[PDB]
Amino acid sequence: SGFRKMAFPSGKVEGCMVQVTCGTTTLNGLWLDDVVYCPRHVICTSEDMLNPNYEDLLIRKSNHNFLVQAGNVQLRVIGHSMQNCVLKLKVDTANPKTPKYKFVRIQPGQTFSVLACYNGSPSGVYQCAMRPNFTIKGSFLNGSCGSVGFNIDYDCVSFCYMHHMELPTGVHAGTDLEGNFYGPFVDRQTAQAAGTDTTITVNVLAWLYAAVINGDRWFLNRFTTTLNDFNLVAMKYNYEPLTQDHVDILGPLSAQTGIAVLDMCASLKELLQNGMNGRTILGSALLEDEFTPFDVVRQCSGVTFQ
Amino acid sequence: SGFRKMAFPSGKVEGCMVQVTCGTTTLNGLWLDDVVYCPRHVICTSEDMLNPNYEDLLIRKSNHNFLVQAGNVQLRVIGHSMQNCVLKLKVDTANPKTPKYKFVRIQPGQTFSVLACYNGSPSGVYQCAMRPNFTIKGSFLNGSCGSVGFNIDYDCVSFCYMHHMELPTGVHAGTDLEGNFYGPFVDRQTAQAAGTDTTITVNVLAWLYAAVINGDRWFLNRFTTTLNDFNLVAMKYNYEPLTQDHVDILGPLSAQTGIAVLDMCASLKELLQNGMNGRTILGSALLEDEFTPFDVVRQCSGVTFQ
Ligand SMILES: *[C@@H](CC(=O)OCC)[C@H](C[C@@H]1CCNC1=O)NC(=O)[C@H](CC(C)C)NC(=O)[C@@H](NC(=O)OCc1ccccc1)[C@@H](C)OC(C)(C)C
Ligand SMILES: *[C@@H](CC(=O)OCC)[C@H](C[C@@H]1CCNC1=O)NC(=O)[C@H](CC(C)C)NC(=O)[C@@H](NC(=O)OCc1ccccc1)[C@@H](C)OC(C)(C)C
Repeated sequence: SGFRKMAFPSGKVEGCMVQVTCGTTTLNGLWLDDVVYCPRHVICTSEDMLNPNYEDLLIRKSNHNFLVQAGNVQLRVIGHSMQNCVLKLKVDTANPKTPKYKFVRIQPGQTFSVLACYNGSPSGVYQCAMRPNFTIKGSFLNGSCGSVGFNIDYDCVSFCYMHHMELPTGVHAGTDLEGNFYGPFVDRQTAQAAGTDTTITVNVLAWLYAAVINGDRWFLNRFTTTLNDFNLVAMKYNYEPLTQDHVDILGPLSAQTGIAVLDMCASLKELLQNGMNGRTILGSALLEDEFTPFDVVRQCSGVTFQ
Repeated sequence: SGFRKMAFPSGKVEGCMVQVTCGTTTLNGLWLDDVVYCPRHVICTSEDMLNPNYEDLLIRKSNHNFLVQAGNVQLRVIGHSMQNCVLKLKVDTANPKTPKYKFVRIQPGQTFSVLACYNGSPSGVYQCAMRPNFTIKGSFLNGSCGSVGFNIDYDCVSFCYMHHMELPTGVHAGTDLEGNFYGPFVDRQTAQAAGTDTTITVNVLAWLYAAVINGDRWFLNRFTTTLNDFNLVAMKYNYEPLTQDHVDILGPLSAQTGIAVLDMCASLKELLQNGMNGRTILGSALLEDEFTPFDVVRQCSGVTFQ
């Protein structure tokens, strides 16, 4: 039993991290087969921060203007190209520890593991969700750009995030591994701001089911609700609407606990209208929304503590 | 910026996990050089759960009664010995991915990363503290025994925990890597219970400093306190006493923020007496006590958001 914010084991990704240097700028790259992926702002200077023209900056570079370092060996760049906001460096050496991998672009509300890296060296791993406003509440300092987010499925690593920037509220923004930003952000230091965020309703519900599976029932009640009436309450507390698709996704958790999805919605409505009254749920004093239904099934026992 | 429960990268430990089988019982082992470490209760039967005599059970075994599996290769046991509550299996093959490592026994209030494993296969990583009552609030199911907890320092892995058992309240108990239990627990299914726990005061204070470093000051106040008067309040809220050693450990965080340790103690006292009043600190609605001062320094920027 127990329930923890659980990252995937990071070893398959640690073997892919390198250091990329252009000019005097250094950040992290992702080395897969004979290509190194990294944020294109590594070709910026201190002056090209406000409105850089990256196509113009890039045509001014040669292959030998880039330095790639894997551990304590240098990799020679033998070709380069820009793809959206990522740079791809073709290197003379295929990464021997390349895992089975995919590039995936995730939907808001999906979670992933982040391997924070500095100077090509992994420093930590934590679990993140893509917020509805397409930011992540990460932990990133200078030098962290090029750190990647990923999920792991049967030894296949699905890379879904590369880190590019921090917003004024302290949340983080970046791209898929093809260099497309999540959300409306761009990789320049012009005024940008995270939109208003909302709570990921389907994940709160999954997490309440986790709490039931682990033996805690105190927040349940005898009431039910309709999908429409729930969403009227959801809107009022800045929760995302719950769709029939979300209802169907919660199916297995409903079945293992015997609690119908809309019965758990009436529990959540009561928690929203009344608070927790000094109580905790799975050790938390607020409603957690960064566990997907898949995260709950992955970590919880398949037999509920009846 | 940001602040997350951050585990160490787990790759160096993933390379050491194997599956150990004796009879029909299977659990996880730690493969370092030519020795596999695993909990001795792998030699138990369904009948030898209440009061097993492990010396008696073990003399009845041969080397060929143990099966060690690393990935999809079998390792042959060429020798065995019991050390406290761990079994050591000498194997014919030295682990080629053995990292630089140490065995360390940690004090209560220290944190570590846990690589949860099932059948020798890593499944997740999360961050734990050794509670003052020598339990950890982990996430462990059947099959998880032999999973290990560790810290990483300059590519040296310090193993500090091996998982053995769950207590009725859902918290977890285990040993150092020499097989000595943390706390008064024993590896048999006789009635045992976690003692009353207390909050790790020095860690709460470190975490308040993290919040200051990341730009949040709302909970500070103009007051100070003496060490003695703080601890009188600490006792009242089931917090551990703060020692002069704890004061000195918080030194660097005090210096980076300009907030004297005893001034932050007067802030904590106010938070304890008044609550948060609907506010959060680093996104949390309760006072977090599973970040050591060292954890804060490791993750936070060295320059405070003034
Ligand atoms: C990765 C590379 C790096 O370290 O470069 C250092 C010079 C960083 C990761 C950041 C740094 C701190 N935490 C992080 O996650 N990314 C960057 O430095 C970004 C480079 C841009 C060219 C994309 N810049 C920022 O992250 C920047 N944000 C930003 O400018 O947003 C646009 C903006 C919003 C409001 C007002 C003006 C501009 C950060 C560094 O600036 C602050 C003030 C928002 C923190
Ligand atoms: C690891 C090996 C395993 O899976 O064996 C399965 C048969 C597990 C890890 C546990 C299982 C669930 N979550 C975990 O972390 N360890 C064990 O099964 C332990 C083997 C003993 C021989 C040490 N047993 C327990 O963990 C057991 N606790 C226990 O008996 O504590 C003593 C006790 C306390 C009060 C009353 C009676 C006995 C668990 C499985 O039992 C419960 C009821 C406390 C959950």
